[PDB]
Amino acid sequence: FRIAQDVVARENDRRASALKEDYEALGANLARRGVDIEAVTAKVEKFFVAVPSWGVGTGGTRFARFPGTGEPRGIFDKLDDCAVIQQLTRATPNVSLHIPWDKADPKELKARGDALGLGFDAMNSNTFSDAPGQAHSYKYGSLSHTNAATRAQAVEHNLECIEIGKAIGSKALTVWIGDGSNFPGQSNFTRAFERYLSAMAEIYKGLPDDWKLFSEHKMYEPAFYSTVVQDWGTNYLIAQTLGPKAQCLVDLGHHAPNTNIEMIVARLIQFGKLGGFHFNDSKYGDDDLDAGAIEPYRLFLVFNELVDAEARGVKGFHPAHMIDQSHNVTDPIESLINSANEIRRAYAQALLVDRAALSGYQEDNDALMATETLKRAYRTDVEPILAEARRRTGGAVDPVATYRASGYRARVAAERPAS
Amino acid sequence: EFRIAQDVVARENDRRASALKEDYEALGANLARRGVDIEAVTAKVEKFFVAVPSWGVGTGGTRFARFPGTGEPRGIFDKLDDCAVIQQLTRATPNVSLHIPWDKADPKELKARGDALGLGFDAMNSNTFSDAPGQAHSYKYGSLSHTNAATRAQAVEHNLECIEIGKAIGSKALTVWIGDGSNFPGQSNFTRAFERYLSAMAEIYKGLPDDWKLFSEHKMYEPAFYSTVVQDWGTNYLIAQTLGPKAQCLVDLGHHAPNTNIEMIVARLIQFGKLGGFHFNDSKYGDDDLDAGAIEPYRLFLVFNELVDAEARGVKGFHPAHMIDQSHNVTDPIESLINSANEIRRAYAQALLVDRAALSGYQEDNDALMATETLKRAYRTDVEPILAEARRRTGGAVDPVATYRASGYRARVAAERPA
Amino acid sequence: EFRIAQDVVARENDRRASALKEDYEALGANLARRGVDIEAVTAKVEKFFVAVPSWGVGTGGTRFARFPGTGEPRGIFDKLDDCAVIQQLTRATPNVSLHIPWDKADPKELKARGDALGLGFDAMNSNTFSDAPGQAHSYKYGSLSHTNAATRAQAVEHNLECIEIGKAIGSKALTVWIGDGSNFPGQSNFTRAFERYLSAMAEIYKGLPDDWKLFSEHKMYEPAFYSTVVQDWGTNYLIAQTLGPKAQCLVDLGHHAPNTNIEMIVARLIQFGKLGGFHFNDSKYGDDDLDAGAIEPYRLFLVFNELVDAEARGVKGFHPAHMIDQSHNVTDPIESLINSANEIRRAYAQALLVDRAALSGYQEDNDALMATETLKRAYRTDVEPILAEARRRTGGAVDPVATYRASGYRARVAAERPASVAGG
Amino acid sequence: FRIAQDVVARENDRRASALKEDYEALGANLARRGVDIEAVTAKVEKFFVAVPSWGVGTGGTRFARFPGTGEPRGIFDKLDDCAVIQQLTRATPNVSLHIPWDKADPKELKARGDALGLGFDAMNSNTFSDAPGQAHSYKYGSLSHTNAATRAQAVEHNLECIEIGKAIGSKALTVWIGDGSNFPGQSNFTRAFERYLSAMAEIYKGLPDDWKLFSEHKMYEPAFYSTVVQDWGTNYLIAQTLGPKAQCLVDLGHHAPNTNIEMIVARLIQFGKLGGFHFNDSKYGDDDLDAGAIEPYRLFLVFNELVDAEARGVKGFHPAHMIDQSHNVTDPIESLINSANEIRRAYAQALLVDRAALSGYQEDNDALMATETLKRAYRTDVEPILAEARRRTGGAVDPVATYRASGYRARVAAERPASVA
Ligand SMILES: [Cu+2]
Ligand SMILES: [Cu+2]
Ligand SMILES: [Cu+2]
Ligand SMILES: [Cu+2]
Ligand SMILES: [Cu+2]
Ligand SMILES: [Cu+2]
Ligand SMILES: [Cu+2]
Ligand SMILES: [Cu+2]
Repeated sequence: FRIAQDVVARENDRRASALKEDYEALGANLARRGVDIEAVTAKVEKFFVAVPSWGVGTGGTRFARFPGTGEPRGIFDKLDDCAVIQQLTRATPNVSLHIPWDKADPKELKARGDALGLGFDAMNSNTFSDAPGQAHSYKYGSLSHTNAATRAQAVEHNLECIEIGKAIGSKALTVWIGDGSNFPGQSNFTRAFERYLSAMAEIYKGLPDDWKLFSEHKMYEPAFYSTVVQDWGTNYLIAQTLGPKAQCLVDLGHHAPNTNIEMIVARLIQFGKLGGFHFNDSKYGDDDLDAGAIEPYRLFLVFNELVDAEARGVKGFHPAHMIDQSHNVTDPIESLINSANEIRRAYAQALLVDRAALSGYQEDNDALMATETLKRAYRTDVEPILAEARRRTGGAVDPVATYRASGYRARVAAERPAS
Repeated sequence: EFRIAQDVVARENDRRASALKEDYEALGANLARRGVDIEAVTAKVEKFFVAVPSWGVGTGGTRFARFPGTGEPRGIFDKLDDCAVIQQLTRATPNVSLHIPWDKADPKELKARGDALGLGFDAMNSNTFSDAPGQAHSYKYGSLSHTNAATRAQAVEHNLECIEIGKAIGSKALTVWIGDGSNFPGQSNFTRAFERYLSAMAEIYKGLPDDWKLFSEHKMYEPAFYSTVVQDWGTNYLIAQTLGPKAQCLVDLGHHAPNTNIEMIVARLIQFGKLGGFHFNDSKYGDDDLDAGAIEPYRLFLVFNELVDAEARGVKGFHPAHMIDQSHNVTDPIESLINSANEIRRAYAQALLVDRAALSGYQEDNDALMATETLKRAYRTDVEPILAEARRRTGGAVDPVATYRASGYRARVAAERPA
Repeated sequence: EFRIAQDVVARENDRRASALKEDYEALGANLARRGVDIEAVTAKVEKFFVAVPSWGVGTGGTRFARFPGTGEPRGIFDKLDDCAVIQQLTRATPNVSLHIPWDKADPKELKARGDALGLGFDAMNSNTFSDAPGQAHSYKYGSLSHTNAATRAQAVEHNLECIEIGKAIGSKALTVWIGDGSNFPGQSNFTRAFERYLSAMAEIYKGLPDDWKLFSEHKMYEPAFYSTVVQDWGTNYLIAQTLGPKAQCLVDLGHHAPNTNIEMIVARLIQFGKLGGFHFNDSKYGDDDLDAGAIEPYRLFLVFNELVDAEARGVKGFHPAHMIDQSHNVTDPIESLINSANEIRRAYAQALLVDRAALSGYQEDNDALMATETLKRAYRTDVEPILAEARRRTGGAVDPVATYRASGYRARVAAERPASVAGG
Repeated sequence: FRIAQDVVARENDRRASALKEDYEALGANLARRGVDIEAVTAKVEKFFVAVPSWGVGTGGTRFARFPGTGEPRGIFDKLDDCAVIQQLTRATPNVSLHIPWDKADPKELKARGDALGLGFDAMNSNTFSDAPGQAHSYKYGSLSHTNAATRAQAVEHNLECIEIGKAIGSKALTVWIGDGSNFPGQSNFTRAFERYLSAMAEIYKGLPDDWKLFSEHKMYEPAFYSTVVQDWGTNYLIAQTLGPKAQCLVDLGHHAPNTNIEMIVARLIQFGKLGGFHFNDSKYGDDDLDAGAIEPYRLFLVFNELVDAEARGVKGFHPAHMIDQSHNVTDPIESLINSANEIRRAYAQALLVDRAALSGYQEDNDALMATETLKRAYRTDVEPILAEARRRTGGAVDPVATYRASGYRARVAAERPASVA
């Protein structure tokens, strides 16, 4: 146990009384609205989102990085830190690794995971930066690089990622690359894409029967003129070309200004190519901010699309949900804890939507009541539900408060040497 | 007189009275546990007012088309009768903003009708973005900044007339928003056009009463699609500072570039005593003029957070003029203004809930997480019970839109007005 | 029949010839030193055409106001007389794109007038983004994707009629742009609306002749302000791939989110054989519909770089249905369309000056600098002489707008057409 | 000379022939337009833009940095490289320094500068990162940080920048900071700005009589929610508040999407607060790409505003221009050479605008001809002018070609050690 059980216990008790009042008040209110709060809590307590191994360390920009105390020394420290997130929120049972950063004996990763009660989610390849000994630089691209040998080196790396995942329990490989151009003319848009498709078809051949290959679009950064996998359109073209095992990943902050992201999710779902969602928030570009911190309503509107799919009865729909954020000015663990919470919060509120009444207002083109029906769920403070979900599953009524009372950060700060 | 039968208001309130009591008392207990007297909040909420635009009472359209609904108001007097409903039910819109020449009519009567309907008059709005019957000089290439002196003078005189009308009805401010700008590079000399504008505004200011305010309103684009004289708050500040003490800036939420941090702009203007007021509405792409809070409710709360904080910091003489400037193209105008007016009170109430002492503490300790969390604990709070109670205690409706539909008002005026 | 007197054209041409010969020869010498035969370029520029929107010759406005000029066309016939001017002076707009119901008239008359004016007819444009007098079902909440069956059916019926009118006048394609969408979250169900849109389009598709094409057009917003059924090229692609071989995509320059790489979209649609055509104009903030190349000439160039590159290589069946789609709110519509068309030919001609072999080499060497410099060398070249000589050789004007003004055509029709009032 | 003279001469002779042709042909066409090409060329060869000392190294992103061969390390390697740019384009006689990156003995800086034929431009302070052994961290800000000792440290540092500047010939201090917040509520907009203004006031006091203090706005990055100096509005309020010696810097890529940047330049000039413009290009955000490589017409429209002012010599308008770019996929030197070229190209084209005619069209509201009057100058290929200007002033006809012919890059790669190769 990363966090002393007696600490969690003391902290949960101190708030039990206040929780009981708010929850029961919310229960009565929901009952008046025809909603059984227990059924909502039952679903919330089982909603999981993956945590990125690389999100537990302090992030930075190209201008600087301001690390905090007790920064994780390697993958094992990161897993230890992810264990804290899961223990307190019970919403992040799985960890998503990034190779080569997390490269290590699979036997040992698995054992650490099992020992911590953590599982492993989608693997993540890295051909957007050069590693030591690398025979070919990824400066001008990787999977779509004009140099065949360079593309072969990227393919092999993705295949290795799969092998590693096969040994630890992972069932998918996420592929995000920087490939693109910074100057008009530097790249032949069409040929660069074909090279990419060619390299991806090879990675696809290495997929086990029950694995999936996720391609992730991004409007820009690191490329500032054009990007091979720039949007969901090109993303869909990829998944449809590769095969049943290939699907699209939608990362919130990877879209052009004012883009209607919730629609893209719907479109993808409609054609069964929504492989998963990468949560975070933003205001300007791919800011990778804590989910819900900037536009909480948009987060709820993304989930509205997710829940409506289930309501419509879409078949074999098990999206892979992962958090992909950067924490440049907060305790990484704390931001992940509250981000995971916002996600559960948006999900919970989406469950509160009266689809029946909604279905009616849409039919009569009653735009105002349709929107109001959505707002009634969104405006509901579901915090009590989230808190109760944690209590029942061994988590903390107030995760961050409990995290701070345990003095965890100071503990690891004294154990881990800064570099 | 009452546009909506008082027996309907009473009935539709008694039908919801029980539930409201339950919700209000629960919220009251919850705030008490948070050191907040719910009565202090309600008291301030029922005191918050925002003016309604006479032109918003009718159905709006785009350059592509206009799809009017039944019972469209024939003129200013019909529009006042519908504004009376908005006010009667929400009790948050005691004043109406007139637009000239659209609502030009015997001021003496307007006043009479206003007092009869329990309405007052807010800022006057001038119109030099369109030509009027008989007008001698077209505003096609501008108005106040037009290159032709005779044209600028005509625009000036029109604004002075606007002040004359407004003085007769009890108005205390003139709002100037023009489309002046260019659609082609080189079409206008930026500096000279602005100098022409300043000179004209100076003349209008000259004829402004000493108990009146002159509000200039910036906008990035439309109808001008390359450049706009008063394109942003920076230029707007220059205008206000230049003109004088009685001149201030008006911030319209949808008149800003993509991803602009509007709350910041609001704070800056307050700091330099130039925040004259607001034009509330929501948007996702451009100046969509959608119902407030329909797209980004958190942003609305943040704008209000700055207003409430300005008071907490001891800023003096701060009395912003709040106005709704929206276009309702696919809903009953009256129902939209009702809920928009409501969303604005909602954002105000949640902002009043912020624990400034605590927030201040986390800002000083650079505890970004708890700082944002402190803001969220207010925003997540469902303040609908306070809004409904406020309305109930002041002659309004627990559920405005519900009461509006139950009254059959729309069908009524549809039978009284042409098709 | 000549809308603009031949003597005036001849007069205004002879007045600039001396200067043109100098500039043309100087450029040719330069191009020659660059291993380029100027005559080969002029020959292709002469053959490049872009359709003119019948509604483009009338003064446009915004939701705030409309300030009409003098001599506004009363209907399709006046509009055709105005387009004839554009074609006579620029020689780059031989075909007009009609819009129903606005241009609803006897197909026999339309054709006769076009023939007499030396104009052909391009893609038909349907209208379900506004209600017509005597229309049974409003399009307020949608048309092809509307929740009410009768309303969709009515929309379907209308598009089929446009195909009929088109077959009679010589058209070979139907362009579909609708405002269908929502202004509020919840108002629409993204999936069910789209499904309805697909079903309806599948019907219109059945009424397409064997040599006709159906073009769907995406737009991020306006008139819908929260979500649009056909919001981007992604959805558009799904539409075209679902409908069939005769269904392609139209890319309207200003119908994209801020900072979108539009030229890549072109390339993407080309790569998958779904680039129905391009709708030119320029913009800075949104769907501004400004004169092409007036704001970002280089982007226009880059878009053509993709068009020419695709053309350069094995042109599968590549024959995009290009059309200008602009709104002229502060200029004489004819002069804007005249210069917009010239601008389009400018980007095209410069795209033809690109050293493809050299570009290909730098691309494979990942020589980003030289790659973008190779492109700039073409773009920087001032091709006005080629454009000017092209018009002259084909009975066009060396200085289109100058000739237009010198002819007095505007004052003329202004004297022949009823006055218009400004929209308040 | 970083580049041998025989190489420059040889590469110019090889292109002299065709240049005479193009130049003469352009001189004729301009003559027919009432424009004397010599007047234009004389002004172009005098148009300079400061080069950033950090612009010669390979740039990177938060995801990666892929250095090329012969990477300059330290202000001395850097100055050696900047000299290449100056010798070949003759458009960048001065270099802008960044402290602590280029911190070195002033005497040695002045020495190397005079030897390479380079002067020094505005000083650039750095409080958007922590230096080794720094008492207070700038994680949560610097000049507007909530902690007093932190602001004091930031102020003191900037003053240090002024001192270093007074000893090498610099006459200005540019101040761009990352200060802002990433979460609503994290910072109090007004109090953060007040602390900033109060700190800038202290720096301002340390300015000599002939020195200028430039503030630089930026919409976002590294702050992803709010930035204290987010736009020119706040910037103007800063310059106005600090005094006569304080002006605003406009960095092309530091604006919200679709912003009309040329208008901002005009407004600032009309009010005497435009301290200078930092050149680069962008398509998405602050991409810091090569000037005019994405939107050359926009670059021209900005210069159209600068040239209009330069013609009527506006009071308080003596801009300090500098290139501020990041080269991630090209040879920094080649990219800087060409960016400086694009900057001049735009300048030259703006100088071709018939101001009288334009003015007339604006008065009559003839938008078509007005925009066409700008296009005529813009559509003019002025490469012949820029090339002759370089040739007359000791530069190279084709800068990048000459540079490549000199094998300079390979040369410095042999002298400088790479991290691993
Ligand atoms: Cu990301
Ligand atoms: Cu991601
Ligand atoms: Cu507005
Ligand atoms: Cu407004
Ligand atoms: Cu359009
Ligand atoms: Cu179009
Ligand atoms: Cu800069
Ligand atoms: Cu920058």
